[PDB]
Amino acid sequence: KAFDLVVIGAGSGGLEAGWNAATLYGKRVAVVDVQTSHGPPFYAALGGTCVNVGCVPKKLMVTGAQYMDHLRESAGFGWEFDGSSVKANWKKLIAAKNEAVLDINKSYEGMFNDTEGLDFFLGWGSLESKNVVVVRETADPKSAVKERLQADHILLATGSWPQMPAIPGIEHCISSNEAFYLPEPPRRVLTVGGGFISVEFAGIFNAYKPPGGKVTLCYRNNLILRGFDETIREEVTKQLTANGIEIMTNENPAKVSLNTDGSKHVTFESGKTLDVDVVMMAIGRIPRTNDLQLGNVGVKLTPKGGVQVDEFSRTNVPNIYAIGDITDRLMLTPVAINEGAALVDTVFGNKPRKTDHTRVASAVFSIPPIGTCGLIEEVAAKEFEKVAVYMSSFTPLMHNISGSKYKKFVAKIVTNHSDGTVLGVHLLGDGAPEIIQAVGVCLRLNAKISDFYNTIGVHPTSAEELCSMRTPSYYYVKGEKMEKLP
Amino acid sequence: KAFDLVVIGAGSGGLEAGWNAATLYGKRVAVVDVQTSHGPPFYAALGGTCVNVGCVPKKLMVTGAQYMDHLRESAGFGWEFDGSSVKANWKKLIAAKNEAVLDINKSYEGMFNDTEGLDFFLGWGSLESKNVVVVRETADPKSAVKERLQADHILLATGSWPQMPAIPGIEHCISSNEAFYLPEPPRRVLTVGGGFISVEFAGIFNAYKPPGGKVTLCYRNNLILRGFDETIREEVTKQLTANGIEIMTNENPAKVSLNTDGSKHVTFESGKTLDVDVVMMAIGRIPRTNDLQLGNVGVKLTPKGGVQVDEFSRTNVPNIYAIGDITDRLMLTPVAINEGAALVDTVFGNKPRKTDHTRVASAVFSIPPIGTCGLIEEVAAKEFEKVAVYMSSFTPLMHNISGSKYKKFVAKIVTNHSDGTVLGVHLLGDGAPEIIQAVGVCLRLNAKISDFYNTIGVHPTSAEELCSMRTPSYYYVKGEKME
Ligand SMILES: Cc1cc2nc3c(=O)[nH]c(=O)nc-3n(C[C@H](O)[C@H](O)[C@H](O)COP(=O)(O)OP(=O)(O)OC[C@H]3O[C@@H](n4cnc5c(N)ncnc54)[C@H](O)[C@@H]3O)c2cc1C
Ligand SMILES: Cc1cc2nc3c(=O)[nH]c(=O)nc-3n(C[C@H](O)[C@H](O)[C@H](O)COP(=O)(O)OP(=O)(O)OC[C@H]3O[C@@H](n4cnc5c(N)ncnc54)[C@H](O)[C@@H]3O)c2cc1C
Ligand SMILES: CC(=O)Nc1ccncc1C
Ligand SMILES: [Br-]
Ligand SMILES: [Mg+2]
Ligand SMILES: [Mg+2]
Repeated sequence: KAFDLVVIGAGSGGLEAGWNAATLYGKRVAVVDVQTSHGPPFYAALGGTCVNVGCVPKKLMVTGAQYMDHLRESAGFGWEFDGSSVKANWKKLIAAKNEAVLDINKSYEGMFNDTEGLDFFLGWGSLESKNVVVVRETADPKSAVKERLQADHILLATGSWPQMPAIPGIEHCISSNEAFYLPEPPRRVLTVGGGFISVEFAGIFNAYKPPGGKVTLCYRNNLILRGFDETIREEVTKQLTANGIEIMTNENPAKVSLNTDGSKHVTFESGKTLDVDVVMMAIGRIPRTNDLQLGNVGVKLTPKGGVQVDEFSRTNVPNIYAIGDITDRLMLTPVAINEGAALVDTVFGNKPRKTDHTRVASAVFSIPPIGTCGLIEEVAAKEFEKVAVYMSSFTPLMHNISGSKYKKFVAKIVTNHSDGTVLGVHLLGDGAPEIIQAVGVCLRLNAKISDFYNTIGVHPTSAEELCSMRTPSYYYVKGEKMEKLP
Repeated sequence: KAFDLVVIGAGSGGLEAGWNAATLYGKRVAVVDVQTSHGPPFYAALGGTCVNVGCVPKKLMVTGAQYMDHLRESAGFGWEFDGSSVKANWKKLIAAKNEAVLDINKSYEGMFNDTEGLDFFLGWGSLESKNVVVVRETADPKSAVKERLQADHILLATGSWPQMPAIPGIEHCISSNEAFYLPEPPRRVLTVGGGFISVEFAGIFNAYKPPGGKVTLCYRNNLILRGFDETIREEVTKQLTANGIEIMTNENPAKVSLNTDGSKHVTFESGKTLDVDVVMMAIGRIPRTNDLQLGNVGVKLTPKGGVQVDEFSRTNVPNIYAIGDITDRLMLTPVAINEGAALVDTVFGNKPRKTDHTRVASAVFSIPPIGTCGLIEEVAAKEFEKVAVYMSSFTPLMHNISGSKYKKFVAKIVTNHSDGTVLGVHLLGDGAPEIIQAVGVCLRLNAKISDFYNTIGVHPTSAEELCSMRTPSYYYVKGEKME
C-alpha cells in the first residue's frame, strides 16, 4: 500500500508517467482507473480517452469514412464496378473498432503485468490527504474504500469529459462517447459544434449514412475551426459542403423534443427546426476535477476549472502534480504524454525538463485533413512588427483525374519577416497530418523560410510545396494586412 | 541567331536554368528539344523525362494501382460491393495520364509563347563549335540544319536514356518509355531490375493485370533496391510478395524468343524459363551524350558517357556547362532543377552556389512506398566511429482491421552517436514520401535525435514514430554492428 508515485487516471499522460517512473528510475508506481476496457458505463478506461473513445477509434472510423471518397475517386483511374452494390456497413466498422480498442486495453493490462512495481488499481481515485489517495467503488465519495494508497508523489491525470449544454431535451442528445457505440448509422444527424470532434464525426456519419441520409453540422458563430488558419477554415467548410455535409453557421439548438417515431425535433435559437435521428453535442470538453475531492487538500483550480499548474506541472500542493486535459490547456494526447515524461524525468531523473506548449504539431482528421504547427498569421501579426505569409493553394493533379476538383491543397508558411524565422505552417489536404510532424522538428530548430526553400524537394509530393515558396503572398506590418512592404 | 544562353534539352534542369536566366537575369535564352509533346517516337519532349515518361505519369499510375488495395481494404471498415464486378480499366488510366501529360506539354508551349527572351527550337541540338549549337532534323548529324544558334554560354541538359542489355531477343523487350504506352495491360509481365523503376512498374502492372495475370520481378543480386536501408529492402520484398508479385532474386535474362502466339519466352542464366506478354528492362539509365557531337568542342566525358563537371556544373570547356542526369550523379528531377538554378545564379548572377547532393530527400512509389533522406547505416558506419540505429517496425492499426496485416511501417533514424547528429532517416509505409520532405529540412539544420524525440508527436500518425524513439535499437562501433 506504499508507492513512490500514485497516478489517478491510466490515460495518455498517466501511463507515460507510470511506465517511465518504473522502467527508467525503478520507482514503485500505483495507477488508478474506473474501468479496464472501453465503453459503457464510463467510456474511458485503462489506456485513457484517446485509446478508448478518442484519437484511436476516431482515426479508424475516419479511415473507414475515407473509402466513400476512394471508391468514387477510383473511377478516374479506370476502376470499374457496380456502384449500385456499394453499402457502408457501420455495424462491421464498430465491431472492428471495438476489437482493435479491446486489444489495446489488453495490451496495457499486459504492460502492467510484465512490468515490476507498476501496479493497476480499479475504482475511483480521490485525495484523502497530501500523501494518501483513496480508491472507492464509485464516484460517490460515500462508497466503499477498495484500497488506500500511500504516495511520496501524486499525479492527477483524470483527463476531460464532454460538456452538454443545459437545454430542454439534452437527455435526447449524445456526445462522442455514445457516437462510438451507435448500433446503427444515423440517416440524419446534427453534429453540434465547430471544433475538430464535430467536424471529424460529420465526416464519419457522412460516409456511413444509409440512403436518403443527411449530415448537418451547426456552429454558434460564423466560421468553424476557430484557432486554425483562416484560409483552411473556409476551405474545409467548402470541401465538407462539396461532399454533401450541410454547414449551419450562426445557429445553435435551443431545445430538442422526441417525435412519436423516436426521431429528434431540434429547435434552434433562430427559430429554425430540423428533424434528425441523432444529435451529437461536441461543444467542448471540461476537466474531470469534481470526483478527485480536491477540496480535501486544497488544490487550486483556474477561473475556468482546470487544475492550476506551473511550467513543471506542479499544483500549489507539494508532491501533487497535474498533466494533460485536467489542466485545461491543449487537449492533445502527445502533450499529455510529453508532460508526464517531463514530470518524471524531472522529479525521479533529477533532470528538470518543462513541456514546450508552443510549436505543437496537431491535426484534424477532416476529409481532407488539416496538419498545423505554430502560429496562425492573426496571432503572429499581434506579436511581430513584420509577418510574411507564403501561400500555395491548388487542386493536386490526382484530384483533377479523381473528379474531386474541390480538394484544393493549401500550404501556408507564416514567418517573422525581420529574420525569416518560421512561426507557423498550416496544411490542408491528403497527407497533411503526416507532412506536418517533421515540420514540428523544424520549428523546434528555429527553421527559417530559407531553410525550407533551400532544401531539395521530394517529387512528386504535396510536401515539396513547402520547399518551393521563396516570395511572400502578403504581409502584416504592425497588424495591418498588405500585399507589399512599404 | 545569337543568345546569351543555349540550353540543349527542355527538361527538369534545362527549363529551370533557361527560365531563371531569362526572367531573373534578363538574358536572351534558346532552349532545344526533339518533341513538343509526350510519347513515340522520342518519348521525352518539352518538359523533360519526368513530365513526359517519368515522375509525373508514373505517380498517377501508382495512384491508380493503389485502388486495388483500397478496394480490398475497404471491406475491413465494412464496405460492401460486388467484388466480381471489379475491373481495372488500363485504357482509361492511360488516357487520363496522356491528357495530364499533354496539358503540361501545352502549358510549357504557352510559357515559351508568353516569355520574351525565352525561345524554343524544335529538333536535335549538337555542338558545332564552343559558341555554336546546331539544331538538326534528326539525331543523324548529316540530317538537315534547321537552326544555328550562336551562344556566349551553352548548357547540356539532355538527361538520360534506358540501358538495354545486348542479349538475344533484346528487340522483343521494352523499357519504361514503351510501358507508358502499352495499349492493353499485360496478363504476365517480367520487370527486369531491382531499382525503383522496376519495383514501381511491378506494382502498377500488378494492380491492372487482367484476370489470372502474374507480375514477376527479376534482379541479379540477392536483395532488391540496393542503396536503400537494408531493413526496408527486406520488408518491401516481403510486402510485394504478399500482394502477389513474384520476386526472382539472383536471376537475370540470358535471352528472349517469341512463343508461336507472340508471347515472350524468357530463359534466365539459371536455366529457369518464364512465358510473359511483356518484358520491361529497367536495369539502368545512361547519360544522353551520343547525339551532342561533343567531339566538335572536346568536352570531357567519362568512359560511362556522362559529362564531367566540377561542383559548379562547369565542363573542361569555359562557357559550356552540364546539369541533371547527363552528369550521371543523382538522377532526380529536383536535383536537376537545383543544379540549373545554382548554375545560372553562379554564371549570370555572380552569386556563387553549388548543389548539395548530400541529404537529398527521395522516394520510391512502391506499394507501399519508401521515403528516405541521408545515409544508410552501412555507409554511416564506414565514416563514423560510433553510429546509433533507432528502429520502430509495427503493422499499424488501420492495417490490423484492413486485412493487410503484412503492411509493417518501418521508421529508422541513423545517428553519429558521438553527438546525436541525424545522418539518415528511412521510412517504409503509406505516407513515407510525404513524411520525409520536412525531414530533409531537419538534416539541413543538423537535427540531432534529441530534436526528434523532444518534438511533440502528431497522433495518430505513422510520422510520430520519428519523435517517439528515446533509445538506440543497436550500434556500429568502428564499422562493427553491436546488439
Ligand atoms: C473524440 C476525441 C478525439 C480525439 N482525437 C484526438 C486526436 O486525434 N489526437 C490527439 O492528440 N488527441 C485527441 N483527443 C484528445 C485526447 O483523447 C486527450 O487529449 C488525452 O486522452 C488526454 O490524456 P490525459 O492523460 O489528460 O487523460 P485521458 O487519456 O483522458 O485519461 C484519463 C483517464 O482517467 C480515468 N479517470 C477519470 N477520473 C478518474 C478517477 N476519479 N479515478 C480513476 N480514474 C479516473 C478515466 O477513466 C480515463 O481513462 C481526442 C479526444 C476525443 C474525446
Ligand atoms: C520512369 C522514371 C521515373 C522517374 N521518377 C522520378 C521521380 O518520381 N522523382 C524524381 O525526382 N525523379 C524521377 N525520375 C528521374 C527524373 O525524370 C530525371 O532525373 C530528370 O527528368 C532529369 O532531368 P534533366 O534536366 O537531367 O533531363 P530530362 O528531364 O530527361 O530532359 C532531357 C530532355 O532533352 C531532350 N533531348 C535529348 N537529347 C536532345 C538533343 N540532342 N537535342 C535536343 N533535345 C534533346 C529530351 O527530349 C528531354 O526532354 C524518373 C525517371 C524515369 C525514367
Ligand atoms: C533521444 C533523446 O533525447 N533521448 C533522451 C531524452 C531525455 N533523457 C534521456 C534520453 C536518452
Ligand atoms: Br545484395
Ligand atoms: Mg506490474
Ligand atoms: Mg518567348
